[PDB]
Amino acid sequence: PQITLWQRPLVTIKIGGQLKEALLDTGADDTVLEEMSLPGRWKPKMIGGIGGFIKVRQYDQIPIEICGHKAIGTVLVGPTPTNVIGRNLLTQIGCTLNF
Amino acid sequence: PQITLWQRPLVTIKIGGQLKEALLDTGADDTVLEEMSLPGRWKPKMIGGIGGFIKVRQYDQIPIEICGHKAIGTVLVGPTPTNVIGRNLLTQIGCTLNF
Ligand SMILES: CC(C)CN(C[C@@H](O)[C@H](Cc1ccccc1)NC(=O)O[C@H]1CO[C@H]2OC[C@H](Cl)[C@H]21)S(=O)(=O)c1ccc(N)cc1
Ligand SMILES: [Cl-]
Ligand SMILES: [Cl-]
Ligand SMILES: [Cl-]
Repeated sequence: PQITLWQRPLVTIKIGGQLKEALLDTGADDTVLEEMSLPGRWKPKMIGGIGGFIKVRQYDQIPIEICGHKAIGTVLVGPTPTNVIGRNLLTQIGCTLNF
Repeated sequence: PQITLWQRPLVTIKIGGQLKEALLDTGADDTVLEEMSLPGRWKPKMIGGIGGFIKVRQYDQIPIEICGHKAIGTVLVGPTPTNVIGRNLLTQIGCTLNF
């Protein structure tokens, strides 16, 4: 698809059996989602943004589906005010900026 | 241009006759730059990030070049970790996401 930027670029993602709304976010290195359960190993991480840092749990090798596009990658879970899909997963669905 | 997302989408901007580096950030509503001088009067704004809110100065109708593309619009100035070009200016330069 071609996604306009007049509005926030929200999409539905399928992850861990759940459907969530998330922001396609080229300024995020990493995908960060609100509190949820995921399976397997994780390690603590601090990530930083406008306003400072938050602590998250880093899960690796998590399957996700975005707009029909399957991918696998790292998902950070913690107290983000909004769900963001970061570059680590945007690359995998072949997402580019164009102008 | 078409910009892939394997690295941060950093571009050169020009504002007030000076070159800076900034991040093309589809997850930002608003453009926010690190401390700098701009002309005219400013209004107050709070903007909300991953780690909470910060106070910024809002300047309106500021000329800014982004990757050589000419825009004129609102620039927020404050203690952001990184210069970000948000959707308010990405729309002026005809930017879309595509996959
Ligand atoms: C997270 C969005 C809801 C909004 N944010 C833009 C977002 O792309 C934000 C931009 C940014 C970049 C580097 C450092 C600080 C902030 N990205 C972001 O927080 O990414 C997080 C998760 O991935 C990491 O890679 C970048 C930072 Cl260090 C971490 S923002 O808080 O920075 C923001 C909010 C409003 C405006 N007008 C501008 C920016
Ligand atoms: Cl990854
Ligand atoms: Cl590619
Ligand atoms: Cl504007």
